[PDB]
Amino acid sequence: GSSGSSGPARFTQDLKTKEASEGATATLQCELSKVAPVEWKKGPETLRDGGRYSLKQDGTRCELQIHDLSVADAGEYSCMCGQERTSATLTVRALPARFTEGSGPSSG
Repeated sequence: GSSGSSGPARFTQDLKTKEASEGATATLQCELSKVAPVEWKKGPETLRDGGRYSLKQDGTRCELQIHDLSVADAGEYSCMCGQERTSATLTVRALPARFTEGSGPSSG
């Protein structure tokens, strides 16, 4: 086919996310047509590596991380790469209101 020809990188594998609990750390994975600089986004605003966000680029793949997860973080993370773009709704489980008491083992 056609390979030897300059051009922008386009997503190949729809970006996906995982479901973690509050305080935990999420991990999103996404593939690309080729090694190209992308930019993660959490809405009408732009994000960046450093602070409370970790974005690693493994060749044609990008692994995003969100330390200290939260119920307010659960939204829609979009990633812009060249001309194409994708998004994935992150799942954040809210902590349990109360801590189950449990039960005691019966006796003979």
